[PDB]
Amino acid sequence: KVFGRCELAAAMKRHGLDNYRGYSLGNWVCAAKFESNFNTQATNRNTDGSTDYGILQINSRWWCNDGRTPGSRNLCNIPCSALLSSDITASVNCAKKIVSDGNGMNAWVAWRNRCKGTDVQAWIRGCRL
Ligand SMILES: [Cl-]
Ligand code: NA
Repeated sequence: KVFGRCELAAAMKRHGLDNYRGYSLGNWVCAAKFESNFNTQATNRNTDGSTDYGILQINSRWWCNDGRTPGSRNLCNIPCSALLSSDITASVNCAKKIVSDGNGMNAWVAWRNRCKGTDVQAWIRGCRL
């Protein structure tokens, strides 16, 4: 599923992400834009052989099992394929565990490089929430 901008904001708000650990809704939408282009089915392979999955590009070396990343952990306790569904529930819950582990949204390289310190509120302008 390829979300619209305001559609994804409303879905994110409903699942508890607005202001979660101090990050306003605009930050999560901006990170989803540059991680996956709003596409739940996006996958990308890293140099160490681990893979990134879904709307927020979650990594198989720490967070999910895909059966092909040796020695990795399954900290969110799911198969990585569940992160690709059109229902964003599993991606949201795992993301909540990630942003809580000490380093906040800095865990997402594209947030750090393209969203941090910008006007992230613009990402929800015009939306009915
Ligand atoms: Cl923080
Ligand atoms: Na894993």
